[PDB]
Amino acid sequence: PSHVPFLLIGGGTAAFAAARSIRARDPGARVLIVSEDPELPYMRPPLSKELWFSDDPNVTKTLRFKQWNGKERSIYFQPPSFYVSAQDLPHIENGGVAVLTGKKVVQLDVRDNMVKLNDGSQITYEKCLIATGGTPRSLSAIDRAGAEVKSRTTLFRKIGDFRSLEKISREVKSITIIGGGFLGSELACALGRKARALGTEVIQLFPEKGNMGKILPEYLSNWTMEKVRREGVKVMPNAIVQSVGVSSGKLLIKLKDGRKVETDHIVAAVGLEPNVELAKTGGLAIDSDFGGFAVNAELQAASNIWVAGDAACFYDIKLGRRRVEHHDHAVVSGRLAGENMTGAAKPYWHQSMFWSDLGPDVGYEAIGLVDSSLPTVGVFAKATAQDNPKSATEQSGTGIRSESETESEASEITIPGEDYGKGVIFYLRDKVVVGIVLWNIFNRMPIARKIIKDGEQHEDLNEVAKLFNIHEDLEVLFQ
Ligand SMILES: Cc1cc2nc3c(=O)[nH]c(=O)nc-3n(C[C@H](O)[C@H](O)[C@H](O)COP(=O)(O)OP(=O)(O)OC[C@H]3O[C@@H](n4cnc5c(N)ncnc54)[C@H](O)[C@@H]3O)c2cc1C
Repeated sequence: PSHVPFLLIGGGTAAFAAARSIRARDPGARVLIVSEDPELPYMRPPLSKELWFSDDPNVTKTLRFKQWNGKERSIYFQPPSFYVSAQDLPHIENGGVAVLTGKKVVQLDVRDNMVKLNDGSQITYEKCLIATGGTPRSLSAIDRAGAEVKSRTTLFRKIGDFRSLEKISREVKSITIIGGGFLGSELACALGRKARALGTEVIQLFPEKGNMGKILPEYLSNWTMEKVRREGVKVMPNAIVQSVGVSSGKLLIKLKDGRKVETDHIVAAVGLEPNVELAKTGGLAIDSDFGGFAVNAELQAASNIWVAGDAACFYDIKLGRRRVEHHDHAVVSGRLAGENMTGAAKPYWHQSMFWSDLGPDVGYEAIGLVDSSLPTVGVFAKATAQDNPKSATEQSGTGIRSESETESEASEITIPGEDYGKGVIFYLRDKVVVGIVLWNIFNRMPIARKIIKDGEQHEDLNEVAKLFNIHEDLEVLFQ
């Protein structure tokens, strides 16, 4: 196509949400998604979670996973039949959504409302969304290593990485994960379970004192490290990689403190950089504090260019300028971007949530500014039988926790197995709650949103914690 009315760059979560938002507000709209990957839009969270807890050899082909409750779901947002071909898109009655797979936008000419693809073709647009997501960080130690080291290092991001790494876990004796964050720890538990059944080894190493140690308070970071160790994973905290080489066919990791780790394959999960390469020819601002395209309240980066998802550095209604790596944010900001591309002129006021499941038994949710260097008030309780991701998925029918929590924010609230197993952690700044972590507490994110939006100087967080830990039959009106 040489001209399209709506052009979405990137075919991930934010792009799909915007495409559907445009079609709802502008029925008959013609929307083209350009996607460098071969697959139609799909969600990422199952790649590190339910797709590993199957023992079904066919999921690498069907990309249908069993949710924790046993209900199957496609990783794809919509089947192919939902889309029209790019060739038909200009002509077909009542418009549609087409995806040009296997094509990368390599240049964006803001001034001329035009993109250029890797195959040399050019497309002009009336409205454009940048939904390019991010690019995984590597380690300099792996960068300096040889081609073989790099060929045996997985930056875990996409379906292709699930497929290749799942095969490796069936075939090798030792896999090492570098990175202690949520994704690394999800993979550690996933691989850990596979290795326990096979008799093989999984190592996880990171520089913090314990898993998710930059986010969780020390008590709960250490508990998480022991949970991962009970899955059979050798967890090595306080580990700084100095070099990686090959010796006798195996990868040899040398840590700064002198320890060595011999392993067969490496998975690095040490974060990402927003993909801002299309800023290179001008017209688009970038953020240096956090990364990403700087956008205004309506998610605009230029007169007819919007940005959504991981690539956007947006103005958080509570926290100011920030970027997130949240499925929830990609969905909500993508939808809003699509609305503003059809003239809604609405600000992005959503408080994005995050969640991580380490398995059916352990999950976390996070909202706002969740930094372990802030003072935290943790209020903990014994877990009941329903305080785990599997029960939450059984109650709601989805494992996509932003869907079971919903995007909404509570408006009014009415109040009519050997130690701690859940709790709420309040992150304080200026005597105010600026972030919350929920540990095995589900269906209360709307309440966490309300507490953070109120921003009052709370005494008796002992009492507020009861809204998360204790009260069951709360009657709440959501918005
Ligand atoms: C393994 C994994 C597990 C996750 N688990 C969770 C979880 O449990 N909870 C949670 O809240 N979040 C989770 N996340 C984060 C969440 O998936 C992301 O926030 C979400 O994918 C962001 O969507 P996006 O559309 O902004 O970016 P993406 O979904 O990455 O989409 C970007 C797409 O655009 C393509 N692209 C980039 N540049 C170009 C270009 N120039 N031309 C064409 N195409 C281009 C990319 O190849 C990619 O397909 C997880 C992420 C990963 C990788």
